[PDB]
Order: sequence, then C-alpha cells, then structure tokens
Amino acid sequence: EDVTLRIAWWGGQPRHDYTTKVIELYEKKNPHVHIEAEFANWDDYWKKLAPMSAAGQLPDVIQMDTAYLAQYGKKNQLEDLTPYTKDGTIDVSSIDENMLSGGKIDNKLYGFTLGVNVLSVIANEDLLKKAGVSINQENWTWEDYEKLAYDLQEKAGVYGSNGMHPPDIFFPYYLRTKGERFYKEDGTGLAYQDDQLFVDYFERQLRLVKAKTSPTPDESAQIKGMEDDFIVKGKSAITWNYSNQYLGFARLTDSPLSLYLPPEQMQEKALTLKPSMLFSIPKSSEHKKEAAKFINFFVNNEEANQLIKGERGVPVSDKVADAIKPKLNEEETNIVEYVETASKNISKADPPEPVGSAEVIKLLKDTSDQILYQKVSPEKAAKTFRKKANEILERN
Ligand code: NA
Repeated sequence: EDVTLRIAWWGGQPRHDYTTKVIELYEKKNPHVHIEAEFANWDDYWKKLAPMSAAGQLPDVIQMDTAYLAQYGKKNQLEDLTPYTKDGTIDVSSIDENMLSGGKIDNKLYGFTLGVNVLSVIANEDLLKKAGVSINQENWTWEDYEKLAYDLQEKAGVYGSNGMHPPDIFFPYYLRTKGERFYKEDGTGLAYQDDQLFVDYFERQLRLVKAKTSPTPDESAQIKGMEDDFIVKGKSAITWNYSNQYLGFARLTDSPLSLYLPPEQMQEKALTLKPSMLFSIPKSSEHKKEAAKFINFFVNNEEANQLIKGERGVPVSDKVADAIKPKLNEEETNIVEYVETASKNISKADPPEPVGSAEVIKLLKDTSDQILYQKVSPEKAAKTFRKKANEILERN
C-alpha cells in the first residue's frame, strides 16, 4: 500500500546530499514508500522541531542527539523501538547490544544508534620515532603514559599531552580506568567517594605541565581552531580526542597520525561506545512500521552505507563496518579499524547527562585552571569541588 514517510535530520550540505541519495535508493527499491525530507543545520533544526512537538506533528523518523533524546523521551514523545528489534523489523543480529545502549532511557529503546565514536590517544608517529618511544596499547598504564610524555619532551623537544581537555571528559575516563564513575546513576551526586582519585588525576596533570610536556592554561586558551591545535602544529606528539576527530587532525597535519587505545582501559573496560546520533520515531507517527523499516535499511543495507561511508560515525553493524572499508581512504579506514579494535573490550554508553551538567562542567574547568596555576592545591580543590558539585546535583 502506498505511504508517505517524513524524515528529518540536521547537518551541512554534504550530509544532506548523500542522505538524499540514500532516500532515493530506498524509494527505488520500495516504490510504495514516498519520502518527504526535512533538514537544516543544527541551530535551525531544533527550532523547527519544537512547534511540531507542540502540535503532535513530528516527522516519522527524526535524527536525535543524546541530550534531546533524553528531553523528548522524558516527555513521552518517543516510541519504544525494542519490539522492532525482536519482531524481525530491525535486524540486530550483527549489532552488539552495547552499540545501542546510548539510545536506552529507563530500559526503553527511544533511539536507534546510527554510528559510534570512542576515546583515543592519537599520536604523531614521526615524533614518537624522533624521541625513540613506542606505545604498547594493549596494556599500558597511566605510569607508562606519564613516562612516555617525559621521554617525548626530553628526547624530541615536544609535548606528550595536548592538555587532556576538557576535564569533564578525561577525569571521568580516569575514574573508569579505576573501576569508578563520575556521576551517580540517579544524577544526584558524584559517585566516586574517595577524593584521592581527584587528587591523583590532577597531581599528574600538574607534574606534566610543570615538566613542560603539557600546556599551561594560557597556552591552551590561545588555540582558536583545529589548524592551531597542538598535534597539528607539531607542538605535541599526543592528542586526546574521540575517534571521529582524527579525520580533521590527519587532513591538517603532514605527519602520519595513528589512533591508540588510551592507557589502562583494559581491566575495567573503561572505554564506551558513544553514539554519534540516533533515529527515533514519535508516538504520534501513523507509519511507525514503515519508519522502523527505513531505520533498518539505513543501518544494515550495505549499498546504502557505500554512500554514508561512516560520516555519521562508525557503523553499529560489524558487517556494515567491514563492508565500507574498501571504499574508505586510509585515514577513514583507520577510524573504523580503531573502533572495531576498541569494541572487543568496551562498556555500554554512559547514561544521559544529569540536570546541572553544564554548571558542573564549568566548575571543573575553573577548578583545573586554578590547580595548574597553583592557586589551589589538588587536596583542597578535591574538597571544594565535591561540595559544590554535590550541591548542584542535589537540586535534581
Ligand atoms: Na579502505
């Protein structure tokens, strides 16, 4: 039976163009389905969606990030996709459960993850060789990493860290290497109860900065764009970033760059499969089955992914991930291979950012600067941070 399906997403023009081709491919294969696409840049997208939420007129397939996933989900606007994953509609046989965890709110699958990124240590291989150093990514520890950064400074005259900013990403990574977490599951306070974890993390940051193998805050504040960034300029041999950012860095840099598993990820599976973005279906949709079939095509059809080519992150299906590599250049292939390697020892996505998250972020950023400026001790800072952070979170 003929049907019209409304499909919405955000991005820039390249994404619009290949997404349109994917849609045309779907209509070519399924001529009973007629698709009306709505798209905009990020700013405009959410503005355009708000009045459709209002009138119960959301498109049948809508692209989401985790933050709006949580907002729409909490307002009961989104259809649980779980049954579609059981009843044959969305095939998840080549999609590990951990890939999809980022779309799960309150045990409901409100969004289907379209691609993932994973934290990495990205290295300039030429500068590793100039220093005569090497990274054994399997099992290296925080001490090994510290020693690496000193060797980089002493023997190659460059930094071994880009600064591990922002701290709201990398201190939580640290805590996970230690079998700990930053936020409580319920969002009401800090999970970790030992301030020594904070002290240990930031005492290391100080050592690195004091040893001149990580930037001082003023240096960090001068970096405007990616063409200024430390790895791009050869100022650091090391940059800490999600896997997708490697593409940007590699196109801008002369030197061969590689992605490495960060230190001490192994024992507690500290890395997570972070969703790039998700497709959701509103409860108001009159075509929820056809919307789910489109989502399935989008994630499992290999011909379609020959067009998408990992632009929305590394494909959640290991079959699709492997199938696109022949068409990807080396740098894009490196990203896929990295994530595939990381995914062998990895944890589910974190839960949704709790309310008050933006203030905690700023608090931790200001706290880090004061520590590196030595305006406050790491000991003292651990205490005031816990107190302020818990007061913010206690409000939710
Ligand atoms: Na390739």
